[PDB]
Amino acid sequence: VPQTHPHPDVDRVLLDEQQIRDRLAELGEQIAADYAEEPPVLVGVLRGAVMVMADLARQIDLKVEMDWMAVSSYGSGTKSSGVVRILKDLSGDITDRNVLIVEDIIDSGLTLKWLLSNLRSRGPKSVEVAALLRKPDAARVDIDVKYIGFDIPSEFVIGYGLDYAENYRNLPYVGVLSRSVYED
Amino acid sequence: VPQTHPHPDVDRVLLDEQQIRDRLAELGEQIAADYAEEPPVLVGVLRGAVMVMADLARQIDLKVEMDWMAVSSYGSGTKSSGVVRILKDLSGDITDRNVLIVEDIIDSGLTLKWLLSNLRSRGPKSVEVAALLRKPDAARVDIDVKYIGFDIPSEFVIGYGLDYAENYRNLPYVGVLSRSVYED
Amino acid sequence: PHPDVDRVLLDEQQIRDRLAELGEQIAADYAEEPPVLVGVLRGAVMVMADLARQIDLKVEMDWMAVSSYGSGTKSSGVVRILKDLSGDITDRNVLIVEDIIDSGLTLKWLLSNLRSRGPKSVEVAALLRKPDAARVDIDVKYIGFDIPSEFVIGYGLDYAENYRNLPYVGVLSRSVYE
Amino acid sequence: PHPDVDRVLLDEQQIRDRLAELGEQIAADYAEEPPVLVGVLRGAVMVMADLARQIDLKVEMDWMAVSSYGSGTKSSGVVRILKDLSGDITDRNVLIVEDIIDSGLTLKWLLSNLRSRGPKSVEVAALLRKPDAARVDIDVKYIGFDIPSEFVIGYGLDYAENYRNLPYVGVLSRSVY
Ligand SMILES: [Mg+2]
Ligand SMILES: [Mg+2]
Ligand SMILES: [Mg+2]
Ligand SMILES: [Mg+2]
Ligand SMILES: [Mg+2]
Ligand SMILES: [Mg+2]
Repeated sequence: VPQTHPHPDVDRVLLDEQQIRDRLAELGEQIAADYAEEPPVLVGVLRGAVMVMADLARQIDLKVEMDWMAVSSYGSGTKSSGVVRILKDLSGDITDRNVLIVEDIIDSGLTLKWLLSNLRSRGPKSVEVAALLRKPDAARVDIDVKYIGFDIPSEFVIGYGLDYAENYRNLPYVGVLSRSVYED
Repeated sequence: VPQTHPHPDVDRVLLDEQQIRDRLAELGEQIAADYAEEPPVLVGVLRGAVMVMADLARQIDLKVEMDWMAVSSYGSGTKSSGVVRILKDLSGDITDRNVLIVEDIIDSGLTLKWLLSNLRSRGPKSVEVAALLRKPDAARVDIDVKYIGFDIPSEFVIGYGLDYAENYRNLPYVGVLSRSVYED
Repeated sequence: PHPDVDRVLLDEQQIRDRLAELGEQIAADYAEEPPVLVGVLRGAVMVMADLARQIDLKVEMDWMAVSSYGSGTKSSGVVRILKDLSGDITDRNVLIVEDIIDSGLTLKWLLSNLRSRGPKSVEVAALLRKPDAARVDIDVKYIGFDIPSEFVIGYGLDYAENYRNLPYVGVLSRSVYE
Repeated sequence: PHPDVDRVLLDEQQIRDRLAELGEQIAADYAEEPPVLVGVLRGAVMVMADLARQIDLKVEMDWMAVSSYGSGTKSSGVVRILKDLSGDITDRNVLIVEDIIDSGLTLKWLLSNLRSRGPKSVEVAALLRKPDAARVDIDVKYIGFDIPSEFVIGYGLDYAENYRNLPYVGVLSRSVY
């Protein structure tokens, strides 16, 4: 890319590939010790959870299982109660299992709270959450998140499975999507 | 069919076509009066609910909507908590809506109780139930069913959308499946 | 007279009489090997529930649910499957039971989809056929009624989720969209 | 050494090196028009997460979830779609990203199913290819590794839902089998 081209020199990287890897290595170990007697079913909500789940799972030295959900919005209902449409439910019964929801981000949205309560209605022994990223407004929802990768500022973030209009999920880092007019 | 052929002359009919139609007409009228101000979203769980839903809807003189779910078993989990796998969820937000689940049968299974609690977690104004049939072992499970077609004995029933190994759903009546050896 | 209905196109008794004829014809055509009735939600509900009961065979019934893929659906008929058939149709006779056929390409695509799943045969029974259905090259074996090019409601067919519970087929009144 | 694993077939570094080369080749081949990467759950998870990050283009990612239709799946490859693609692929380049290819007919049916949805093209990238994959006539443009006919686990691949989180591809030990 020529140096005369007017565009930002570096798109603003919030968490780089090595930082993510180091932190998931630590979380993996802590999770492996906490679940030593009874490995969890890792549950991920598509599509945001793809990278964190593939990576974190490989840092957990237990016989974990992996299962997925796909969800869509019910419009104004999703905003007010966190209810989502289940496009793809869990494949497996979680009755009497330890379940670990693995999230890309938590914030002031109510969908994680509603999903937690949904999975707790299915008889599991326990349901906990591991989230890569937490924003400041996550404090406004009353939920206990046992494992947190990083606190981040309130920015629109992309990469590491997070998109903007379906793009940028394949970035190996977490970046801030540019909002301002670039000037040379 | 020749008279020398060794086969029963009549299948044991529990509720005939006219009895179902007369009773659904009465349920329809009662439902229309109760929901005059705010018509319900009729919810049916496939495939059992097809005939009762098509028919009851047409006996309700209000602007109802209709929506559907499809579900499958999670094995032992379904027997112990009623939890089922959602294969197709509601298409519509039921936030602040009146919802009427229209059932083919109620019994000692926990799935209706779990489904009622699942829909109540999505912010509806109210969720009630209309069921065509109710067996004696439904008394075990504490749920309030506002509209009941018929209390029936404990028999394996078929017809009127109810199957045995996928068969007999298109009988216009509700019959008792025979398992005995026919003798001439 | 319903105020959202311009006029009744097909009354409850006409539908019932016609489905009784279709049912008998279908029962004769499939006497050796009953079909799997397939319906696409939600428009097929009434016709399927009523027709199935007029077919004196041991039919099975299965359902799909679909969403649009936007511009792709218009150009090829492809749809997004939100609920697939629950049962294998390999070596089965399948009878798609439709509410309406017209110039839309989703039926044609669906047919080609089901024929890619190994069935012995796939045929169509449609309650209603509009004039513009002639523009798509598909053979529909059973047809309830030819109707004119009107937006139709009732008997499971909706406008903006309403009127599916009318026991007849009506023409939607322009006062509901003007 | 893991006790359920008889031996390691492909180690973590080998998989990483190979996906780095595939990523580069893919990025050159699609430079003008990035692909929608399509993965079928759950086996494609690791290969898709990793390969996507080695492709320096603005790719998209979409997923499917499938079940068997029993005897029909064996004879034609047809599967029951539990979750379909979320996105229209009309006039798009598509790249199905697979965990294994072999004599099973499901990839062939899926390829033909996607080609019925109007895409500009559909190609396949597969991490692993077994010997019996020669028996199905499909053109697979990108192949990570040829492997022998073994039941393989790890790197997203399971046995009875276990071992998906191994960071290498192993051969399952017959003591578990
Ligand atoms: Mg510069
Ligand atoms: Mg998420
Ligand atoms: Mg039921
Ligand atoms: Mg239709
Ligand atoms: Mg419509
Ligand atoms: Mg695969």
